Amino acid sequence: GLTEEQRMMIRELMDAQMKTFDTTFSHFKNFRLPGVAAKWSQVRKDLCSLKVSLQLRGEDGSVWNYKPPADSGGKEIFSLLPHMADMSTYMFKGIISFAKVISYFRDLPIEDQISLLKGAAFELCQLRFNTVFNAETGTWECGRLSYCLEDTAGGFQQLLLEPMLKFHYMLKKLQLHEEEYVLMQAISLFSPDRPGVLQHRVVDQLQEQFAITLKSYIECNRPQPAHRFLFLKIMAMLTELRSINAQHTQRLLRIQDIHPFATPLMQELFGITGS
Ligand SMILES: CO[C@H]1/C=C/O[C@@]2(C)Oc3c(C)c(O)c4c(c3C2=O)C(=O)C=C(NC(=O)/C(C)=C\C=C/[C@H](C)[C@H](O)[C@@H](C)[C@@H](O)[C@@H](C)[C@H](OC(C)=O)[C@@H]1C)C4=O
Repeated sequence: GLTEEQRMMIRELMDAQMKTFDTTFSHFKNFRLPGVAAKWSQVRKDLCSLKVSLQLRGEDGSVWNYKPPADSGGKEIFSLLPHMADMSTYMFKGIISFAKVISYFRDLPIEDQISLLKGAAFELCQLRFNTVFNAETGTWECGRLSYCLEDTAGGFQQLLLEPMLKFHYMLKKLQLHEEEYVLMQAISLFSPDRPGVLQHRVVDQLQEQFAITLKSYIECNRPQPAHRFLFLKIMAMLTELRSINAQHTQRLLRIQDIHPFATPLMQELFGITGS
């Protein structure tokens, strides 16, 4: 059974999620849209994991649909960078508000709150994006905005080679509850091994508490044989998400060095100083 203090942890996390996750993206406004050396080969490969079409459903009932251009060894590959930067900044703001609401997070020193956010901002955004991912149609449904994957060789199987895309399909197949999602966000946020963290011992003790609560939650509410080892499956996904976060950070900094795109908030989260 869940202890009274374990139920207390879930309530505060669910409360922080309810207050800071705009599930309909109704406040995502004024975003940019596409127009009406060996570094580039890596940059061409880094961005070629896009292949995503975009749909705006109008409030009046109209629909705008965008189909991306093909790779032509030119500049067209940067067409969605400004829009993805605005979407990321919107989600990053939501992640920062989520952590600030949590009491266990607000009680840490300011220097460590910054270090934990800089290290987990991407991972918490991926976990929130998974809850709006439609694995049947390969589409992230962000309210009036939709991001649909376009067919690109070997159907969905040659697309699952992309680690970020494989993560979303595998995490969605576990059919997690809202409480399990917010506990994964807490475990990833309170990672003591993030660079720059001073209170390692405290953040580690908090992370173990969040993992124990998630473990106990699964034992009490999922007795089916399909959910055997579900806690261990979840922790394996969080380990893979940390690896994807490291791969993604390097691809981000390589593109920024060739073609600037990062908003001021992203520059702050990835260490760019402006000089
Ligand atoms: C911080 O990352 C952001 C900014 C990157 O800047 C740039 C410059 O560097 C990137 C790196 C390193 C990448 O590998 C990729 C992109 C970009 C950038 O444009 C990209 O444009 C599209 C990719 N692929 C896709 O189209 C896929 C597979 C799915 C399409 C739609 C989904 C709805 C999204 O994937 C979201 C689930 C989310 O992942 C995405 C909004 C993400 O924002 C966040 C907060 O995670 C940004 C990519 C991709 O592979």
